[PDB]
Amino acid sequence: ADIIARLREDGIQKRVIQEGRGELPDFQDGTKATFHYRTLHSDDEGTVLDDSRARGKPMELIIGKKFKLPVWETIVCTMREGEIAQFLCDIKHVVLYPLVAKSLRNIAVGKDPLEGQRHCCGVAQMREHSSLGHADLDALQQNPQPLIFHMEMLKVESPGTYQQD
Repeated sequence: ADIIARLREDGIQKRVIQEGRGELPDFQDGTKATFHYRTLHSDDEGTVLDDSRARGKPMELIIGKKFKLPVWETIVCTMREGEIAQFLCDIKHVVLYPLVAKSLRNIAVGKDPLEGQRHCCGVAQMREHSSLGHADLDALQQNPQPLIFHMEMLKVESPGTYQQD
């Protein structure tokens, strides 16, 4: 119906930079929204904690079925194929963002932890010790802050057309 009018009364406040192209799809339980993300601090420091379009490697959010963090889904429900929007969300919604950051990296290897314990998708020939224990997103665990999420929409598919190979 009107998604810009429900976001302003949700606690959050949205802003689009470039209005994209085409028709706005369903955004319901089982939609594959593929986009970039750049999380930086709003007015406490101005520091960038995470940056995906900086290297050119896009993320993937499942609407309300696989994915744990629901504020990424309410951010992208207003956004269409090719639309770019940057905006703050209140700490009541991004409280479990530093907990799901330890699974949108790790569980995203290939469906569940023990289920796909294997690099067979696109990770081959890299000798590096990773070692989990952040200070950029663990700054919220000592002092939680409402962050700027710069999302960049590229493609989004509905339950029926989307499939993994």
